[PDB]
Amino acid sequence: SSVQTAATSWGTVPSIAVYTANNGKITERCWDGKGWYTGAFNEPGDNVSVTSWLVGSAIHIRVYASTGTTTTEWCWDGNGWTKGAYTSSTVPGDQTAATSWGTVPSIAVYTANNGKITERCWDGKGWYTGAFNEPGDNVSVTSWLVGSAIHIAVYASTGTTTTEWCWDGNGWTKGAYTSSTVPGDQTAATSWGTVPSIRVYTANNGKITERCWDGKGWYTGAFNEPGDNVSVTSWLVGSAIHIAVYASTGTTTTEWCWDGNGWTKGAYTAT
Ligand SMILES: CCN(CC)c1ccc2c(c1)Oc1cc(N(CC)CC)ccc1C2c1ccccc1C(=O)OCCOCCOCCn1cc(CO[C@@H]2O[C@@H](C)[C@@H](O)[C@@H](O)[C@@H]2O)nn1
Ligand SMILES: CCN(CC)c1ccc2c(c1)Oc1cc(N(CC)CC)ccc1C2c1ccccc1C(=O)OCCOCCOCCn1cc(CO[C@@H]2O[C@@H](C)[C@@H](O)[C@@H](O)[C@@H]2O)nn1
Repeated sequence: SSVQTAATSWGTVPSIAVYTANNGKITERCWDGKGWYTGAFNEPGDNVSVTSWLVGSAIHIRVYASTGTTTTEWCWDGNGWTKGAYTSSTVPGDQTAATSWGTVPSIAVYTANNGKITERCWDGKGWYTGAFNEPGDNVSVTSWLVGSAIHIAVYASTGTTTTEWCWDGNGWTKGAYTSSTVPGDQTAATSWGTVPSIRVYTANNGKITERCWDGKGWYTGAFNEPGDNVSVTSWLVGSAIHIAVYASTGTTTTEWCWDGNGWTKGAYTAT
């Protein structure tokens, strides 16, 4: 009954794209530092995830749009939306999460399908099946590079608990994350730097709460606002983190912004 959103951002301005799944359609709102506008993306789906990477100043976006029978990959490479090579069978209610790293890029896409999360990987030549296989109905992911080594954190929410699964190049292990919440989580994650710093937002029965990692234990963050559905993106300006959280209750999406000095309501509108 609430819309479902996905967001990505790039550069220091920043540029942002926010995708909203509402009543079977995914549409796009865009920011390049000078007002929100409606982007061209318009495709069927009940669930959306997104990742993006830069090649110099040129943005590349990958949108994973799930209907009741298929996930389709939609590619923006500066010159129109084109269907990509990624495909997966689904059933109604399936959820995805996507990350990418480098400029090749590498991509990992996680799908929660009938209570199981599985992983598909792009290495620059083809898609292959990843080792990840854990229970979950909802999923979010974030990733960070330490030199050339990718680190991945996946937040797997079953009916009862949210577990963090960590890839460090050698195998998947359970992470320190605890939700500080009861059963029924939907999550969104972002990360920055190489420690890393992680922020995980949980929507649970209409409330969003924040859990925080800066390298030395998980703690409850200042962010606390209503929402049935959450997404997030973040960007660095030198050493300073900026965060944009997209909180939705029904068809109303409110942006909340961290710029170093508390949460403020952002200029985002759905229009
Ligand atoms: C050799 C195998 N095939 C036939 C299956 C092939 C050949 C060339 C292209 C191919 C496919 O696909 C594309 C697709 C696009 N898109 C995105 C859908 C926008 C129109 C753009 C160009 C091509 C080109 C192309 C022709 C001439 C000059 C350049 C490029 C170019 O993409 O640049 C380098 C990367 O493509 C090289 C081909 O390598 C083998 C398979 N493959 C697919 C892609 C691009 O794949 C997309 O982006 C990936 C990151 C993933 O998200 C994929 O799922 C997605 O399909 N890169 N390699
Ligand atoms: C809620 C009431 N409490 C007691 C529980 C409280 C009060 C003050 C601080 C509190 C907590 O915590 C911090 C934490 C930091 N850290 C993390 C341990 C730095 C990495 C730093 C300062 C406080 C300060 C602090 C002291 C003096 C003056 C004001 C502030 C300040 O209000 O904090 C928020 C308002 O902004 C002040 C300047 O903030 C720039 C950097 N930064 C990071 C954070 C930590 O907040 C977490 O990370 C953010 C990125 C967001 O995700 C937050 O929602 C999240 O809580 N707070 N300040």
